[PDB]
Amino acid sequence: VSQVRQNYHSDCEAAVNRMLNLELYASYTYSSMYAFFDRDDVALHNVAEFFKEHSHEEREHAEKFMKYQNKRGGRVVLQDIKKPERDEWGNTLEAMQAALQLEKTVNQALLDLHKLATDKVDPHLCDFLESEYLEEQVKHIKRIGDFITNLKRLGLPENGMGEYLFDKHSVK
Amino acid sequence: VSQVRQNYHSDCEAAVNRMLNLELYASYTYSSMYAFFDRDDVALHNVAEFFKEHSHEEREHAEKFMKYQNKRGGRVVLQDIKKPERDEWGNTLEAMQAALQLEKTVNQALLDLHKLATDKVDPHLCDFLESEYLEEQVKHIKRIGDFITNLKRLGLPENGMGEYLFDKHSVK
Amino acid sequence: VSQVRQNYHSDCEAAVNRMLNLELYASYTYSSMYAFFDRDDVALHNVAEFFKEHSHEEREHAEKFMKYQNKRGGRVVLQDIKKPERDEWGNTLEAMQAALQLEKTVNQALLDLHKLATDKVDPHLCDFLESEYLEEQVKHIKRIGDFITNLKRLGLPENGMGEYLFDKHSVK
Amino acid sequence: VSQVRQNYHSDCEAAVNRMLNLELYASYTYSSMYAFFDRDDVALHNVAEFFKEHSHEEREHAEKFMKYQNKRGGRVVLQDIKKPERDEWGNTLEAMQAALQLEKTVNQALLDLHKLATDKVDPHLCDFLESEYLEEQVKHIKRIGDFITNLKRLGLPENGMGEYLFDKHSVK
Ligand SMILES: [Cl-]
Ligand SMILES: [Cl-]
Ligand SMILES: [Cl-]
Ligand SMILES: [Cl-]
Ligand SMILES: [Cl-]
Ligand SMILES: [Cl-]
Ligand SMILES: [Cl-]
Ligand SMILES: [Cl-]
Ligand SMILES: [Cl-]
Ligand SMILES: [Cl-]
Ligand SMILES: [Cl-]
Ligand SMILES: [Cl-]
Ligand SMILES: [Cl-]
Ligand SMILES: [Cl-]
Ligand SMILES: [Cl-]
Ligand SMILES: [Cl-]
Ligand SMILES: [Cl-]
Ligand SMILES: [Cl-]
Ligand SMILES: [Cl-]
Ligand SMILES: [Cl-]
Ligand SMILES: [Cl-]
Ligand SMILES: [Cl-]
Ligand SMILES: [Cl-]
Ligand SMILES: [Cl-]
Ligand SMILES: [Co+2]
Ligand SMILES: [Co+2]
Ligand SMILES: [Co+2]
Ligand SMILES: [Co+2]
Ligand SMILES: [Co+2]
Ligand SMILES: [Co+2]
Ligand SMILES: [Co+2]
Ligand SMILES: [Co+2]
Ligand SMILES: [Co+2]
Ligand SMILES: [Co+2]
Ligand SMILES: [Co+2]
Ligand SMILES: [Co+2]
Ligand SMILES: [Co+2]
Ligand SMILES: [Mg+2]
Ligand SMILES: [Mg+2]
Ligand SMILES: [Mg+2]
Ligand SMILES: [Mg+2]
Ligand SMILES: [Mg+2]
Ligand SMILES: [Mg+2]
Ligand SMILES: [Mg+2]
Ligand SMILES: [Mg+2]
Ligand SMILES: [Mg+2]
Ligand SMILES: [Mg+2]
Ligand SMILES: [Mg+2]
Ligand SMILES: [Mg+2]
Ligand SMILES: [Mg+2]
Ligand SMILES: [Mg+2]
Ligand SMILES: [Mg+2]
Ligand SMILES: [Mg+2]
Ligand SMILES: [Mg+2]
Ligand SMILES: [Mg+2]
Ligand SMILES: [Mg+2]
Ligand SMILES: [Mg+2]
Ligand SMILES: [Mg+2]
Repeated sequence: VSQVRQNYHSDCEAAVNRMLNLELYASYTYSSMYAFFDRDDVALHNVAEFFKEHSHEEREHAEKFMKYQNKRGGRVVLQDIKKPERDEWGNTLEAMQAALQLEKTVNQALLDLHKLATDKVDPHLCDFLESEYLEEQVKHIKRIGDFITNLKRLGLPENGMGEYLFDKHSVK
Repeated sequence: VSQVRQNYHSDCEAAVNRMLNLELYASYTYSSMYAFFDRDDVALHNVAEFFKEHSHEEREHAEKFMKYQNKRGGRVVLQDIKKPERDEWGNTLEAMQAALQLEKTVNQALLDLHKLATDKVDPHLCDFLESEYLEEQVKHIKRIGDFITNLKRLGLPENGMGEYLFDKHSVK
Repeated sequence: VSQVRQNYHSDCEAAVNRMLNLELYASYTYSSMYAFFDRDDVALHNVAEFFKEHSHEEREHAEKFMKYQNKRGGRVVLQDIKKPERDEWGNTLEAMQAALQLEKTVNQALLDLHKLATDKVDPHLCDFLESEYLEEQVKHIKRIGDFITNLKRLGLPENGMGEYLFDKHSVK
Repeated sequence: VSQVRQNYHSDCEAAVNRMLNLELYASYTYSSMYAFFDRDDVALHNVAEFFKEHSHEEREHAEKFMKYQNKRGGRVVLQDIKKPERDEWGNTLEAMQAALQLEKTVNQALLDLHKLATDKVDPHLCDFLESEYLEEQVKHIKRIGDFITNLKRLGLPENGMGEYLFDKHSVK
């Protein structure tokens, strides 16, 4: 094994690689959302830029797992980054609903990794998750849920005026 | 009696303690409103922060009565702070309507204390009320009444778009 | 359930509401202590201001739990804030002794919530407790215990000169 | 009558002159206290300077009544300023006790003037009293009462060390 490796279970190493892939997948989904809202027949630029920012954040999350893996003496193993589920995202409400579910999927995988880390008695991995990932997921989920509530209040999907207002006053 | 006490009737001392409790009660009600508007299924953050600011203001009003009591040689006597009337506040209009009534309740109690102070020939307590409390109540009542008028104009409770617009352009 | 809720047990939600109430209770107790030391027949202003600062800190702790509850998709449920145990606090030593016990009561409730969070496999709630509450309790308990030791050394309760010296050189 | 005079009763004019004299009397008493604490066989300089500052404040209070009288179209009528009650003031405790009573005497005369102003339906004089005098008396009385409490705690009159400590840590 690596000269640095200490208290790092093979199962945790593998799960970190799988989580890295999911972070990359999330990044790629958000890129798709950005591109959709930048279309000339969609044209909600503030919405598009929200999703672009999230794409960048997810890619950073992936980089941080690569660094983590190496610090522990594990080995980064990459897999294909699957294309997003959809090619088109409907409207701001549908997209935010998809984003909420994505963030919850990410969160569940982080929680599952934390449970594995617990089971393997790996406090360093627990700490990393708790300090760098779990709170940010709660914040994202809350923000996107708040947006959904507001989009519903604004009459989405039918109310175009409401959609316009959201883009111009919410997506700060 | 206290070495400092001069021209301070026992009835006024007791009424100051009761008023302190009401200020605390008002603070607590506004906290409830803050929490409600911060819910993910409510999500009117500017509204929530208006109510949080008012909660803080009411707590300051209570502190000022504690200090007043001691300055006059009275004795602070605390009672339980009753929980708010409601657990949930409906929407911005209902909440503002409740706030208006709360502010009027507070005002009436301040006015009643001023009448007692008058009857007991306590110009210092009259002055304190007039200089630190009575005008601020008039301002609050006016502001919240103006908000109500605007929420009605905006089509509350039914018009969600109107509610959104209020949160984004009024609650400065 | 709330659209945001994920891995948040009903028991933990309820326990967060109970803890919020205890934080508020602690705030209110410290306010009483402030008022007592501000009395003209007590007149230990630095002591009074220590307790006022702690009252404000506890209220902030309560606010942070309200925000936490909403972030997780729980619902803030308020109860009455019970008045403090005592109306008068004796002297600096007795008050500090009461404060120590209050801080220990708060701490025990935080520790119990952490155990519940552990049992329910809620690492986010564990982290929140560990990062925002548990260390601050240890610091408070240590500070107040150190004060007690010094008040005893200074001859409290009988030695008034010692009490004066403490107010003028310790309560920074 | 004076061309300016409006709603100013002769009784109120006379009472303002009497109050002016009392302010001057209070100033003179505090000067005596200053001189006593500056004696080489007393030598409590911070105490002395507290009393000197109060002497100056009382003289300012007197000047403000002279200006008030002229503004209303009354006529300043001066009387002798009686020498203080005592030539020597014992110690810090006795002096503070005398100061408390002086401040209460001043306050009672202000309150009596306010009652006369009320009876004569003179809101301008009421306002002047409330805005420029009555609160400052409450503050002085509270401060001096707090000092007394501390001097007693410090073992005055017998405890010289306590008296020294008060001069060096209280009279800010
Ligand atoms: Cl290993
Ligand atoms: Cl292994
Ligand atoms: Cl992108
Ligand atoms: Cl598609
Ligand atoms: Cl849709
Ligand atoms: Cl985080
Ligand atoms: Cl009285
Ligand atoms: Cl009475
Ligand atoms: Cl609040
Ligand atoms: Cl309700
Ligand atoms: Cl309604
Ligand atoms: Cl005011
Ligand atoms: Cl859940
Ligand atoms: Cl549950
Ligand atoms: Cl307080
Ligand atoms: Cl008691
Ligand atoms: Cl004791
Ligand atoms: Cl902490
Ligand atoms: Cl006239
Ligand atoms: Cl006349
Ligand atoms: Cl002088
Ligand atoms: Cl004499
Ligand atoms: Cl004496
Ligand atoms: Cl004043
Ligand atoms: Co991520
Ligand atoms: Co990067
Ligand atoms: Co842990
Ligand atoms: Co983020
Ligand atoms: Co108030
Ligand atoms: Co405050
Ligand atoms: Co205000
Ligand atoms: Co606390
Ligand atoms: Co706060
Ligand atoms: Co602290
Ligand atoms: Co004066
Ligand atoms: Co002058
Ligand atoms: Co003054
Ligand atoms: Mg090797
Ligand atoms: Mg392996
Ligand atoms: Mg495929
Ligand atoms: Mg941690
Ligand atoms: Mg953190
Ligand atoms: Mg937000
Ligand atoms: Mg007494
Ligand atoms: Mg009474
Ligand atoms: Mg009840
Ligand atoms: Mg005013
Ligand atoms: Mg206005
Ligand atoms: Mg729902
Ligand atoms: Mg439940
Ligand atoms: Mg009870
Ligand atoms: Mg920490
Ligand atoms: Mg220390
Ligand atoms: Mg003429
Ligand atoms: Mg005349
Ligand atoms: Mg004579
Ligand atoms: Mg004033
Ligand atoms: Mg003071």
